[PDB]
Amino acid sequence: GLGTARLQLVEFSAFVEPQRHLFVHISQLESVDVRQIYDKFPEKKGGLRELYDRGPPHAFFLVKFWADLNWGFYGVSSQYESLEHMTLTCSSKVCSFGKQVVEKVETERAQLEDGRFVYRLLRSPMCEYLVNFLHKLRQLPERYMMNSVLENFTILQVVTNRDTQELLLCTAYVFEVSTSERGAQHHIYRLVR
Ligand SMILES: CCCCCCCCCCCCCCCC(=O)O
Repeated sequence: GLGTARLQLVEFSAFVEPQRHLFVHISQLESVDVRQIYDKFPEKKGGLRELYDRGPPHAFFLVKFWADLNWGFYGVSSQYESLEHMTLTCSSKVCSFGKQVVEKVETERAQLEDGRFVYRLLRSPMCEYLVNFLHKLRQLPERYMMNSVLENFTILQVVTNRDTQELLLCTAYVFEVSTSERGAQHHIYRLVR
């Protein structure tokens, strides 16, 4: 799924606890042309266009999320695994109208477990930008209006081998809102060119 030979995403979620509520969730394949989502991130040029150019291309993914905004502590939990012992640097950049408004950098050392290495980045506090954005968003009286606002909101996650600075995974995230009857959903795509 979302991964390479060196590093795979095992689980991703963002949630609020007052039993808890997942806005989005991935627990653990088509293609999309990165071309069409440059405007959605900064031309840093450390932004998407620049990163996809250094490579490698098989490390790049796009995820479309249909978030459940129908519901505290706001948290993000991430888990990766690999067969090699590594220390990871995880960069998350929140962008609004192609401009970066948050960058969060975290480090996680491998933990030996059941014949492989796991990397657990759990219950990291969600940035306040997002908490405040979510409280506004859930106020909109129509889902079509939430989707219009979310057209301009994206996240770019870059996971690097800290000791070698090699890119392991780069994931672009885009968002719409789901209904309550249908839960959160996602679709994972390969980014190509
Ligand atoms: C409109 C739905 C979005 C709400 C859920 C956001 C899920 C992605 C959050 C992870 C990237 C941000 C960096 C980690 C902590 C943070 O939130 O600052």
